[PDB]
Amino acid sequence: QVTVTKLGAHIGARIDGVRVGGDLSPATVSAINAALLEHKVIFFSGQDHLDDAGQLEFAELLGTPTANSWHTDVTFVDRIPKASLLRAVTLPSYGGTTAWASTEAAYQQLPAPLRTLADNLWAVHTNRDYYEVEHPVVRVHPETGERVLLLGHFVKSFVGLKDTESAALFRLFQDRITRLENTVRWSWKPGDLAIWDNRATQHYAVADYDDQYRRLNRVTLAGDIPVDVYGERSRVIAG
Amino acid sequence: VQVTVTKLGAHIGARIDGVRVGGDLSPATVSAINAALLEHKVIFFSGQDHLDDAGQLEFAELLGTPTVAHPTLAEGAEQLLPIDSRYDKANSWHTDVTFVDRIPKASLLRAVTLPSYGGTTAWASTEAAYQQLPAPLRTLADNLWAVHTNRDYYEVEHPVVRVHPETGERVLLLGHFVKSFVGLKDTESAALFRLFQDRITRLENTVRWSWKPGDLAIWDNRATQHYAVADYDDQYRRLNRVTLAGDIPVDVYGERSRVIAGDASSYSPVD
Amino acid sequence: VQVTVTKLGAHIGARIDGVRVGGDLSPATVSAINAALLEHKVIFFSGQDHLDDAGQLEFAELLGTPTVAHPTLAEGAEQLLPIDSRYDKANSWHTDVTFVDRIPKASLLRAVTLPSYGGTTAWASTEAAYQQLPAPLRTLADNLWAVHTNRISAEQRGYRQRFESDYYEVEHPVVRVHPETGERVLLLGHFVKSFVGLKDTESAALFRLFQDRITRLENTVRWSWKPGDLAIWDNRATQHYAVADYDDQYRRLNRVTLAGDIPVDVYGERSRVIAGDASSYSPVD
Amino acid sequence: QVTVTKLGAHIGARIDGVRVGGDLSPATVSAINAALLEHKVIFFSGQDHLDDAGQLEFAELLGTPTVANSWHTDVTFVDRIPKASLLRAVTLPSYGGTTAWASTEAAYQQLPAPLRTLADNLWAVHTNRDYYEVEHPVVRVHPETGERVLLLGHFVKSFVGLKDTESAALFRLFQDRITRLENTVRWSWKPGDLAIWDNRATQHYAVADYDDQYRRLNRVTLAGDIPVDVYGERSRVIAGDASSYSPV
Ligand SMILES: [Fe+3]
Ligand SMILES: [Fe+3]
Ligand SMILES: [Fe+3]
Ligand SMILES: [Fe+3]
Repeated sequence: QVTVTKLGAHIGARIDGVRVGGDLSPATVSAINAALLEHKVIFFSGQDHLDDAGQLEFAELLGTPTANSWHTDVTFVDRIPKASLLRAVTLPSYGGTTAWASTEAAYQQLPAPLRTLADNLWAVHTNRDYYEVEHPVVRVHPETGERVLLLGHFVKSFVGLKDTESAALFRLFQDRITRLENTVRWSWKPGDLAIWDNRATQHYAVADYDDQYRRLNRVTLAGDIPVDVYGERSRVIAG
Repeated sequence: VQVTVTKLGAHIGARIDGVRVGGDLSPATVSAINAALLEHKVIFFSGQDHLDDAGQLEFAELLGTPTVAHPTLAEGAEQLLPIDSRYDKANSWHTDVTFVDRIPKASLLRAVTLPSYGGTTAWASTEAAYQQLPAPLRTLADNLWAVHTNRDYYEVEHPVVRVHPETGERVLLLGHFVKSFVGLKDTESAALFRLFQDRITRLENTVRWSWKPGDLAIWDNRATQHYAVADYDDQYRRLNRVTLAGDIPVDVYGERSRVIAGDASSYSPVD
Repeated sequence: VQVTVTKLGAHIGARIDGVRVGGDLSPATVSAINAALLEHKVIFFSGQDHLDDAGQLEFAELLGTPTVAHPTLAEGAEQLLPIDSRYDKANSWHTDVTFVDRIPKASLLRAVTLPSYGGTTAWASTEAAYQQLPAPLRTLADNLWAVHTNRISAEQRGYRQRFESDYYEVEHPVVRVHPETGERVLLLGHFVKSFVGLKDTESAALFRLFQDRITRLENTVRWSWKPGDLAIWDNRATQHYAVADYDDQYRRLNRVTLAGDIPVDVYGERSRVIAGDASSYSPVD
Repeated sequence: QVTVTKLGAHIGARIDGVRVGGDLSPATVSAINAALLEHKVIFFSGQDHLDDAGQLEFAELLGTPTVANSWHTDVTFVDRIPKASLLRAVTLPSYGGTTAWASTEAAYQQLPAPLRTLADNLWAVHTNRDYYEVEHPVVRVHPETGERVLLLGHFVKSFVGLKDTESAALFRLFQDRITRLENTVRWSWKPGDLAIWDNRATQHYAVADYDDQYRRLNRVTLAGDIPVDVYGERSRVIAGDASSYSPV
């Protein structure tokens, strides 16, 4: 029995009733997957039994296993990872929250002229072992069919635009993505595990714990190559 | 009467020579002047020493229907507007009277009293600026609408891109009467306004004129903005303006401007 | 009665435990609460199931002088302000009532009725944001002044007519010296119309620049409300933001506000009232 | 007899009455120099006799000769920013090809006090991306006039100690004030024209409004000194060596 409890209007849900591990039924896995897609980031609590091997075994059921700043993970490659699982190991006595934003909700909220702009824009993403890729600013989510924004801090520029225009448009879209209403902010506790849809989110690791020691363990799941609204795929420039 | 046109810059501006400007010009001469205006956006006549207010107005009559001087600034029904340095310096990029539906199509401005230095006027081509837009920004402009106001309160929603009724060319319609873009947050209106205005006022899309006695400028207010430079300190400066009635902007899909407040019937007819 | 303070983040936020909040607390307890408030900027009490409007007000009385609810929104002379979702949602970064000279020093906000999801509130430290400024931007902030002013359904129009019934305009320094801590703090937020002596385009750019630094997630704490929760914040060293992420669900909190003093800039100059009179709203603390 | 005719309130003057060349009196040279410092860019006309050698001989009297559709000050990526340039028309397009200048002195005076002080305390990284990188003050004290002037333009990569987003916003704010039309003069070149500008108190912009018609002007540049800020601190070279370009 997988119960899903919404945390906010546009993003975030708690999951309850699941002892997380590699031995879950297909019904349970696909209910977890359904929640992930709908809510964008989901949180399990009380997973005291869970270790690295268990986290990995669990990850294997959801896909194929593989920063004080707003970003989507590893967008400087063509095959942007679809999701990540993050488990608390050692937490500071204060701070160390993480925030997520819905790039789906942000798109839906765009007025028509700005939607169409986003639909037609392409962005150069890089890691500066050099990677450079041109991604559409709007990609069609391969599992939900929903249109979602693809931006974040690996964006160097928008194709065909002056740098001053890239800066202004990037800020305009980012402002809409990171509006507090499109975000959820999680306070980590021991036994917590978060899973997010990296195709429909950005996130931000808040450095508000003064460099107290903090360890979480991440498993990342392979994704596909973004397709734009007209069927065009991302173009790898380097890497 | 030969009307010779000399280009001043790639995208905007021409001098006109060979015409004693007045109300007694042939249709061939008038339509050659009109053709130059549309192609070059602002045109300049010089040495018009004989020209007075009545002559300027008689000449204006041949190119269109003179407007009341201004919707709100006119003392009565007079067709001449004083551009007098004691009352204002329009030190800001704009298209004339865009807060009404019937944006005037053109203005004629004649030098009367000039400062010993400064007092230039600049014009920008809102046609060239559009052509220069990369495709995603063109389409954005094509789909944006702007609220223009004069704060007799006037408020009108115009398309950011209008199709020029005589040339068929697409041209930007912005300038300082824009309060906001319809449906957008104010921060987004500010950023996009600056983006488009930056492209309009790029020096390459502008011509800047040094006024001399006997000069007369005519500009296509559907395809330009202009700016009166206040670089003459406190010197007295007077030019006389006649404005010609225009039509209601139509966007790229055939939609017309939407009046929210005010009534311009008294200011001018629809041309 | 032990008052235990638990930090929530590096630059802002603490939980308070061990206090049954009310009007009958010892001076030691009150001053320990006050000390936590100044250090942590916003503090949170939980499990205050016994607490009602009268109790909240009795408690507020120990920490300062309650104001009239609001300069313009108050029906009369009542000290409680409804934060009611039918009338308004303050989905915007601000410091309370900065359009008067006597900016209230603090507010107490108690949960009454909560949505099943969302409805979080965030606070930012305008103290930490100042400390984090590089020297040239500090000196800029030190020398800037800002003009603050107060300018669908019937409930919503009422709210807005009432809010603006009288006009208020005041020039405040962008940096004020905190009268209890001595710390320099930014004073901005959404009542700012412009910066004195600057072009509007420059006011917009500088406002965004400073606000960006204030609202950086690192300088914020975001609270999930539960029944029995009560928040108290230092309105001299914060801004806050009511997040509208609960769709059309009903949400009510009750606010009591405490009288503050007139901001002084870094050179000893005080705020200059241009319009409005706040004598009726509150005294100067 | 050197007559100076103002072109605008804050910048620009025509010079008349001088056959420009290497054989001018000290009185004439220093009157030309005085006009340059006051007006920031000055224009001679009708100099049909003037050739490259003559332009250079004339330049020699005003300093030590050294040996862009975008607002800039020349060669600010070195410590020894050249003090001035002389530009003579050789071959002009039939239309367009204007040049504009802006006064970085007037722009400073016009700043409200808080923004002045900001400018007084800001430093900028200038580069040419032979890689050159130098940190210059945003406000320098002009060594001949004593007037404070802004030092920005398109070689600025960033402001020292600031986030890039802040550098972009402040750069645009100051540049907006510099290039305000009121602080500029725009010159229409004619054969026989020669312009001289004070590169310590200006920026300029070559307008590309002649569609790639052929256009030639000849430039001679005069060696300058190292900027000093409002507190006596000098520019800090991070990379490159300008000894070969010019002396101080
Ligand atoms: Fe990450
Ligand atoms: Fe005008
Ligand atoms: Fe509030
Ligand atoms: Fe140059």
